[PDB]
Amino acid sequence: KLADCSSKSPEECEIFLVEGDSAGGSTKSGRDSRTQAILPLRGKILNVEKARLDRILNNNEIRQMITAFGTGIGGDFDLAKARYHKIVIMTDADVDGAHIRTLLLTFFYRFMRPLIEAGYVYIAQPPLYKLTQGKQKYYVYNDRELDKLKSELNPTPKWSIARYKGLGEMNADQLWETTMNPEHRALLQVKLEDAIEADQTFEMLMGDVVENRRQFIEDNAVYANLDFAELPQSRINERNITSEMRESFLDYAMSVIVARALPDVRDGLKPVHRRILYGLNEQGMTPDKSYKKSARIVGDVMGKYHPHGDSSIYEAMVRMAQDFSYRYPLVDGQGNFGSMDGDGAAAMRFTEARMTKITLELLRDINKDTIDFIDNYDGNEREPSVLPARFPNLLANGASGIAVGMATNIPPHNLTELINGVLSLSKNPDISIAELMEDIEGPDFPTAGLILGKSGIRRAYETGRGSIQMRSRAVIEERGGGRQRIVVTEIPFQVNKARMIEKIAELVRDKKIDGITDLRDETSLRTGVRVVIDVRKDANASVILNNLYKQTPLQTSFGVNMIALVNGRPKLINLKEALVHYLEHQKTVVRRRTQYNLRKAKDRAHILEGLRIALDHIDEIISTIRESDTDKVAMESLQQRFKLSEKQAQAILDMRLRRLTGLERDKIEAEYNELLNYISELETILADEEVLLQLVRDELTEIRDRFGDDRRTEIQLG
Amino acid sequence: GKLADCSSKSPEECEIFLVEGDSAGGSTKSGRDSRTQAILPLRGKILNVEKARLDRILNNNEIRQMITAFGTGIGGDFDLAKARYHKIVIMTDADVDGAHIRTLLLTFFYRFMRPLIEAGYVYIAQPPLYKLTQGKQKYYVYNDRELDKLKSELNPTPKWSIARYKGLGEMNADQLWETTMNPEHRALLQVKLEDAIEADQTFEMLMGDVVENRRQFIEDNAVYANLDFAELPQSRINERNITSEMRESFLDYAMSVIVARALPDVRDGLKPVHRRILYGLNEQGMTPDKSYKKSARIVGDVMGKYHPHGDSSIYEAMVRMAQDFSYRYPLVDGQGNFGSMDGDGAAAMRFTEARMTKITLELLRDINKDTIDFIDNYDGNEREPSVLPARFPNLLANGASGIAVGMATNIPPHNLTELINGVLSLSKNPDISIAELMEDIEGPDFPTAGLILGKSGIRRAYETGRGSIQMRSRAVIEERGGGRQRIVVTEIPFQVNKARMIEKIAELVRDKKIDGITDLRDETSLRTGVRVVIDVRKDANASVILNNLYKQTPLQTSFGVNMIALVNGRPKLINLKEALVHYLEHQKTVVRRRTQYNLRKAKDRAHILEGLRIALDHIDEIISTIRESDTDKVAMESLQQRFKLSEKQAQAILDMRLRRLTGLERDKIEAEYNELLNYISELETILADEEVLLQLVRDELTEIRDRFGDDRRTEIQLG
DNA sequence: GCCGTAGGGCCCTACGGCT
DNA sequence: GCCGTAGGGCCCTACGGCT
Ligand SMILES: COc1ccc2ncc(C#N)c(CCN3CCC(NCc4cc5c(cn4)OCS5)CC3)c2c1
Repeated sequence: KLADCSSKSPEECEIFLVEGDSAGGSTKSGRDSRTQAILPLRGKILNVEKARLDRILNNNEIRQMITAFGTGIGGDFDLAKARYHKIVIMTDADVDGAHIRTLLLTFFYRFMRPLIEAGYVYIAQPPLYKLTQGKQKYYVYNDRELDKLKSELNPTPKWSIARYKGLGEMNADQLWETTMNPEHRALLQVKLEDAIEADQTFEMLMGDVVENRRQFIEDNAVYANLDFAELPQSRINERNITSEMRESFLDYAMSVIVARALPDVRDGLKPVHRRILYGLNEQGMTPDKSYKKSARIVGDVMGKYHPHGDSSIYEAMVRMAQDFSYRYPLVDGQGNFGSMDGDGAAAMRFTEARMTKITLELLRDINKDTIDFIDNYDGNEREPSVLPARFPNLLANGASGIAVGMATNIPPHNLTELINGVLSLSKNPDISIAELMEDIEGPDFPTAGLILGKSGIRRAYETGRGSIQMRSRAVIEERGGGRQRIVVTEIPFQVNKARMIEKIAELVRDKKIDGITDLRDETSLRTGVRVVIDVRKDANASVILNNLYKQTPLQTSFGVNMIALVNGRPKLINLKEALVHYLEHQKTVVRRRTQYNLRKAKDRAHILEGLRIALDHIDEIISTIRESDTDKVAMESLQQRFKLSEKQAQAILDMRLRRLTGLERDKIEAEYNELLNYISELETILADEEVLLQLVRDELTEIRDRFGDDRRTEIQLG
Repeated sequence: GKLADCSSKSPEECEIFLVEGDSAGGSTKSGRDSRTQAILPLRGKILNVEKARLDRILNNNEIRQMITAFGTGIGGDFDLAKARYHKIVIMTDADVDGAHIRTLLLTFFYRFMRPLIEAGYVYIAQPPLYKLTQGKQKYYVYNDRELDKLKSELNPTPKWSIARYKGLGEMNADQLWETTMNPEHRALLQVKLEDAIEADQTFEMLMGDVVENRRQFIEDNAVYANLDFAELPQSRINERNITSEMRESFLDYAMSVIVARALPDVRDGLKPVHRRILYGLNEQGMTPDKSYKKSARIVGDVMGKYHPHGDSSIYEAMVRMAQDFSYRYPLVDGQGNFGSMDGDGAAAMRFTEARMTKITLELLRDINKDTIDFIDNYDGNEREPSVLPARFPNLLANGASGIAVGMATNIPPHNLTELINGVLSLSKNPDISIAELMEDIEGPDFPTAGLILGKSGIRRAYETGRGSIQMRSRAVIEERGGGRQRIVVTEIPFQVNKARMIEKIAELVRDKKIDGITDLRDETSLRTGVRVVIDVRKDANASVILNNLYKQTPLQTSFGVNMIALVNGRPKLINLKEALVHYLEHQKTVVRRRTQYNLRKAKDRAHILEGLRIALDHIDEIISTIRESDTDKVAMESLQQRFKLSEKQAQAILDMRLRRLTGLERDKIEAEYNELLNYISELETILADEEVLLQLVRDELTEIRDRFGDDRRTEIQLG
């Protein structure tokens, strides 16, 4: 797969390790054929710190680098017989590019150690944006720097900001004239200072020990601050190996945390999800209108909101639509959206999809100045930092995904429960954990099934950590003539039916369990979930069954770990703080959704007041306009001689003729007097903290009766 | 393996489906009665076992797979008692490629599996390809023809809710178990065999290697209209002659391939895929002034609206259109790694962005003033265009090079100032001859430039539609000292892999089948043009080796012309003159109806302003007349009876804003009122005189020749 | 191992006309 | 065994908490 140059002189010869063949495209085009070589890798590479001796060598890419440098490794190294005297590390400039760097560097160190020291290893720096302002072009290398500048350029003659998710996305000359041309390039030399301090740093971030890694996050983080970026960064183009690993790994881990794996506490959506649901609402794809194809929403959410490859956007939009994964689906689906047998939905190309009615409630009131918008990834479009979520989607559905130094897992809850539960907290602020558990009995799943005890549920709700045991629903039925058989008709959340059956059949071939004649899956669309275990003559099933809960996954544990995002930060929280934050949302939403309904009833009546005057001094107005000539001077004639403002003169001249009927004069005073009542219901909702929190209560009772459904998981007490 | 079997292991009750791929082979696992119904996904088209050498099929992956699941053996060792299903259902997606797939399956079945068909084992399920809905009524339908019939057989006062079904993935497992797999409702067809020699006659004919025989076939059972062609009675039994399934399925497919996939219309020189991309670029305001948009965004847009087939071919075609070494005049704009001469494709949709070239606007010029014809799309939710206003001879400009069924096209790109000069010559003299046109149109003009040998090949091409041209890489010979020399290649023959080309060269040298050479270096780079180097062994002869290479490699390669296109709906082989007249004809009409449109809307705007003239001059009496009108219906039937104003007049009067009762805005009217009565004039003239119009068309093709007119690249060595 | 967002990229196959 | 539209699809990797 390697692409080499013409030369065979190690001194001047070099090599750019790139992400892929896609990015390594622009690379082979803008290079100098005589002296620069390219090596296409594949995505993230094996973090050699964690994996073993035999498996580190069987890695195909690690061998293509070994061969290419032609040195061997460990103690059979030989820096004498090296093909290139410059190993450049050119990874895409976005965050994931840096996590690559760190792996490559990791590898370089533990095997090709003497190479970093002799200064042969290097780091390339390709841009990640290109702001334009006339003849002015700027090159910013990460989201943080773009914040700064996007606010330093007072002038504002309009910008056209680019952005370069890959290397494949640059013209093959932008990538010579910013990254490869040995007369402009800011190539950074990898130098080794303090070998004892490297070995701690590697162990910290590439080492198995998860804790020290997390510590290291809360130690070095920086959340909402623009005051960062400071400063000098010495005008020399070398970099300390530690000074960089330390940085680039964190620039990564922070990103994976604030906007990737974990949910906001209000809406409860990781960013990919929140974007999809918005991108649906935008393009109009609502529940009343036809299904729209899936590569039309996935290609449209990519190019408008969310800069990452499809097999992430789609496989995510999918779950949101499944009834076995989302307790309350947010996406209605047409097509093969996959099964509980581990098989996955049919490709983007086939399936169609829209909103569910319940996802309109997340977006209710979103265009009405409630939540805040941040510019998308390229300054062309306007997107949401969070949605008005008029239900606690965080709990209601609950998410779970792996980050760095921390992971999360939150079970889904019944909504009538969650709402009866929040209504009680707005009544009583001082509420106790145990009291809330009268309304909110605990996890309600999609899959149904059973939970064995509040001993592990109570633990979770109180702290945020607790093991919950899950047992499937199973009947011991008989079929006459002497024999019994088992029937499972509900299963544990997140369990591969067909993978389980295998681990059951496995223990039978291997005689690790006795009394089973045959195994069978009889599940099908009309008989719901149904797995049948044929059991031997009489030998008591109750013991094999109570053996099946033990050995296999007919019984497993939800390891809870409630870690959401509160005010931009990864805070581990409990049942109560989840509701206090989510209700603070509703309180704030419904608040601004009144300051908005207010300033509009205000200017509309500001309008109407000029409308009523032009009616009863009518023929005075007409000969006032007709005498006038231009539109610049027709504003003047009515602002002076009738005492009317500007937004009251324009909306008078802009008015049509059909309004001059004798019926609309008496329809205005009655629409105007529908306003003075409507404004009276606003100003005494702002000066009254209580009538508004009352109103929130009113809307959420509505949300509960319209959508709120029955329990699925039965809790077996004791 | 790869096979999801069923519970019961008793053949005579157990059936296995064969679906196209895992995607729709899971809309099935989720529909099935896992007790008796077994699924085996394939993986798209499986090989055509007639066009195949025996030892190959015994090494194909999805054939060894079916043999196992049946469990019967093949040919001479085929045993029928050993079968594990007594119903092998062919169940492939509803579309036209599931048609093709179906013929390749039966063809295999018939070749080695004959005994299996012959005892009523092989069946054929019928999955819907549509689902129109008029309130209560849910009708299904299984091809595009059957749908046109039904869209003219309904009193459309319900308004349709048509839904398509690209595959089985697009189907919820219930509405597929129902319609297609339920022993209660389902309508499987049993595969019977009649005259064995009349079967064997359709297999070596349809799925054979006799290209002529198969085209003839097409030309005979054609149908293109198709008006309202035959029905009845489809014998109310669920049987089906094999020798008939080959004929309609294969034909009904080669039909779709030919008229709407792999062959270019003549009026705009575009396959349907292309037309679809460029239209969709036009729909999103993705013109050359606004920014580049991510590839996924367009391709995902074009696919859900216009072209229901894979991204992989929508993209790769969108790429060919944007790269300067294939499209002589690129119609798309490249921002990214959009490939190289070396045979290396672009970067997945998520990387690259794009928009229209300026030249593409000419194609899509006037597409909105009613000039070309607007059809429905594949799901009847929206409008798409049948063909573009193509304001330049795109077919010949850029050409095309696609493979249909039974036939194949190949047209080379031409220089554009040549083409319009050639078209202008035709407009002045309907009878102008081939030779006379070849004084403007010297020959093919490539993006790789280079040379051609003679016109005796060019000339056969243009006068019939067939002919063979020879293509010469632009070589040159130079010295590097002292005494020794070397050969430099600045341009290469349109459409060869400059890397495999070099590779080939190297091969003849590593195995000693050509003498003279010593070193071979590729030295092309972005900044310094194309350039490939050969080192001469001193004293040896350079002209001899350069000639030797032309023969023994793709240094000298040949483009055989085959000018086949879609004329008036059908595959016609055409010459240079025909290609121009039809295109000119198109250009004549496109203009004629633009003019018509402008005029209708010029009179519609004129009757408006006319009632706005009774309105302003008579401004006063209307005040008194509206201040008395109460309702809205009474304020209309007033100014109709008192000022002879139509309904669109008393209307566009109640529609009026008071800000126009100002002083200067009584002249804005008359000033452009007269300008309009005079503008109406300019158009009726164009419409009444055939030549006045035709002259206008001339000056518009001229306008365009000066803007996008550019030098020739390919040179024409005389011989 | 396995979950869920994210990096990354390769093979079969049909079809016609040509060395 | 290649030109270009079309059918179809599977695999390596990181990251953290738990059997
Ligand atoms: C599917 O099974 C295999 C087997 C081997 C492979 N080897 C190399 C590669 C690659 N690259 C793929 C990728 C194939 N897939 C990757 C995902 C692509 N995604 C489709 C898609 C659709 C749209 C889109 C982007 N991608 O934007 C708007 S609509 C389709 C090709 C393979 C896939």
